[PDB]
Amino acid sequence: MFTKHICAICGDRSSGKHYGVYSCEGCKGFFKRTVRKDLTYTCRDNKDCLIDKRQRNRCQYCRYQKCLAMGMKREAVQEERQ
Amino acid sequence: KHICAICGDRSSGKHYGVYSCEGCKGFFKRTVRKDLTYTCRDNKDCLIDKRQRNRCQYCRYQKCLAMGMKREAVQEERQRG
DNA sequence: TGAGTTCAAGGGTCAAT
DNA sequence: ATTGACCCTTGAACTCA
Ligand SMILES: [Cl-]
Ligand SMILES: [Cl-]
Ligand SMILES: [Cl-]
Ligand SMILES: [Cl-]
Ligand SMILES: [Mg+2]
Ligand SMILES: [Mg+2]
Ligand SMILES: [Mg+2]
Ligand SMILES: [Mg+2]
Ligand SMILES: [Mg+2]
Ligand SMILES: [Mg+2]
Ligand SMILES: [Mg+2]
Ligand SMILES: [Zn+2]
Ligand SMILES: [Zn+2]
Ligand SMILES: [Zn+2]
Ligand SMILES: [Zn+2]
Repeated sequence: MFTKHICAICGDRSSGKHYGVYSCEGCKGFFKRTVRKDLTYTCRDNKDCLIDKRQRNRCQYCRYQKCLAMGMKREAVQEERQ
Repeated sequence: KHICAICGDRSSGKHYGVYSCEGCKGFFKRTVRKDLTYTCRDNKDCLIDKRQRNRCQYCRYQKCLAMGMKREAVQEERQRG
């Protein structure tokens, strides 16, 4: 299940790739929501916040940049289903 | 549709492992986040119900713990907004 | 495997105190 | 300062091809 994979973004356990990157269900859901709602975030610190399991929700801006930096593809996010 | 296990007020679901109201939830969260220590004015046996719950923070906290609330379920503070 | 989904239980806000 | 009614986000667990 979540045996041989680690989230490239936050280090949490991973069941496989999502949007092109080995990632956890947290980072997958976060990236999907960000892309679908076309959200913009702001870092109130130095735009280099630590992204690990405990801290990944502290700064949405930095979490999102890391999703991109590790390879997440926005084009892989499909349209909501009606 | 439950009742808060701490003060007997009306519950909005489980919070930090226990059925509890928005009051007791926010109280526990704040206590844990700021790592506050309270002191009881009397015998550490203060009644904790809907109307008295704010009269002794020490006793309110000890009842939170005694009913099962988990410090570890309180997360790191998130950014302002 | 990797798209999709849901909603309980995390979060924050801010008028009232 | 703290409280709590009210609203927003997260992510474990599930379906579908
Ligand atoms: Cl990867
Ligand atoms: Cl005190
Ligand atoms: Cl008090
Ligand atoms: Cl959460
Ligand atoms: Mg996790
Ligand atoms: Mg996968
Ligand atoms: Mg996760
Ligand atoms: Mg990328
Ligand atoms: Mg909760
Ligand atoms: Mg409270
Ligand atoms: Mg949201
Ligand atoms: Zn992750
Ligand atoms: Zn940041
Ligand atoms: Zn309560
Ligand atoms: Zn007391």
